[PDB]
Amino acid sequence: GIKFSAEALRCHLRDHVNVSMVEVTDFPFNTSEWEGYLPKESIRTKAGPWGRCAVVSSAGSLKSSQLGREIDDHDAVLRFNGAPTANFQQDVGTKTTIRLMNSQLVTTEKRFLKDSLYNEGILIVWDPSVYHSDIPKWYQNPDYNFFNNYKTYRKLHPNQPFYILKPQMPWELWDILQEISPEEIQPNPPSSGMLGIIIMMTLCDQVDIYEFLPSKRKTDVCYYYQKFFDSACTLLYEKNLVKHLNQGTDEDIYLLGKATLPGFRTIHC
Repeated sequence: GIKFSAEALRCHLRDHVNVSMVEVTDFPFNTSEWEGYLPKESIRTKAGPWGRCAVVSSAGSLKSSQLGREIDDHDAVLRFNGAPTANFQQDVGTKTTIRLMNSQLVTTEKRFLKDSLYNEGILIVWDPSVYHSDIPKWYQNPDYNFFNNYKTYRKLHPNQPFYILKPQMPWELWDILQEISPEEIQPNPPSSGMLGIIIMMTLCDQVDIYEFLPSKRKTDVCYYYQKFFDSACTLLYEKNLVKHLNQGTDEDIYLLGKATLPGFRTIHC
């Protein structure tokens, strides 16, 4: 079991996980090849600070949840990868403030450069790095080399903020997951969902998280927008961390798939 209190764990996450994006001053993003591409204004100036926020998983258990009104009743909503709102608004809501994407999508999903769903809100892309690599080392061999499509998208949509997560952040979070669940942790980086939760805890006073802890609608359908099973649909310690930090009721998990986590601005350390 987790050895820290919820209060101590939030302080540990606040102090040990640096939620920051690559900046124009980080070599090699200050080379001529990168001139003008990265946002010059920090995400913290464009995103909040906010009072109440939602993180919406892409889970199949959002189908028929009718959570759309509950989700939209927030200052900001974070979604993942290519999760759509069109044709699903009654279940997942209408607005998208931040969209966190893995580098596999930006690199290999041709619809990223075509589909209008990406053009709303603030985009963040992240790429798994070697553990304890710095930015210049990671740059030399990204997991998925998304840089060309990043640049192409930036040119198509120059006024949409589009950030790159620093490579160190997922492994800083992994370190805390290991500290509290050492016998079970796997050497994969944290899920995008877990990263999105910590991102919103940095920008918001309260984070409502929908269908990360599964409700009564739990299902082996991977995505609420899935039409059938294919190669896209063939971890306990992340869910346990979120449960440990949850300030909401057990009924809200079962009925709404809803956890409620306080943001870092509001905690005392």
